[PDB]
Amino acid sequence: APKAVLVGLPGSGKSTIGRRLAKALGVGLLDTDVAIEQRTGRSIADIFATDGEQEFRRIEEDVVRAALADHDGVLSLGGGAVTSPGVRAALAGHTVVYLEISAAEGVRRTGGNTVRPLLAGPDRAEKYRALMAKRAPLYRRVATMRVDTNRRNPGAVVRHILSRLQ
Ligand SMILES: Nc1ncnc2c1ncn2[C@@H]1O[C@H](COP(=O)(O)OP(=O)(O)O)[C@@H](O)[C@H]1O
Ligand SMILES: O=C(O)C1=C[C@@H](O)[C@@H](O)[C@H](O)C1
Ligand SMILES: [Cl-]
Ligand SMILES: [Cl-]
Ligand SMILES: [Cl-]
Ligand SMILES: [Cl-]
Repeated sequence: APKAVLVGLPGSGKSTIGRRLAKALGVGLLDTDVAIEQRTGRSIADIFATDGEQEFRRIEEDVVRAALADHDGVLSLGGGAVTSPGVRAALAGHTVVYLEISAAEGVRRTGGNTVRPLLAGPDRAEKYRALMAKRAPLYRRVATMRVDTNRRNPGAVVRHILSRLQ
């Protein structure tokens, strides 16, 4: 089982906190977005473009179940993995860290970024708020620990998690 599984919205810091947390614990980071691109040979945007979200979600659930069984380090899930009921069921029993972020800050963290299909293009603040309203209940449901990241720098987030683990 991973030492920690990180969930939350795009820009909440999964990739960032995951890397820093894994370094701290001296384990590997498995980022499921990365794992998907290495598996398929394709970019996430290109899977979404040609195959669509539903196919991305099926591939993502396969990857996630396997990593939950086989990975003993830190595991960072894609931001929308919790929208899959099978991912949510696979997460039961696991140490799941919900990185919380306000929409205003989340928007600003993701602002330069053009590699997220569900956020790209215009009207980003609206789209982000809509994602947060849909998913917040789902993150809260799978989480065993919640960490507010709005006013915390990444090293402080890591230390907060470290102190609450194990
Ligand atoms: N606690 C934080 N304080 C400041 N910036 C952060 C924090 N967490 C993440 N970031 C920044 O936000 C951006 C998105 O982080 P990322 O780790 O890729 O989020 P996710 O994987 O949840 O999409 C990155 O530039 C990262 O440096
Ligand atoms: O919010 C989402 O559904 C996504 C977030 C990213 O982590 C990637 O998994 C992908 O762009 C989908
Ligand atoms: Cl399984
Ligand atoms: Cl590991
Ligand atoms: Cl299950
Ligand atoms: Cl984007």
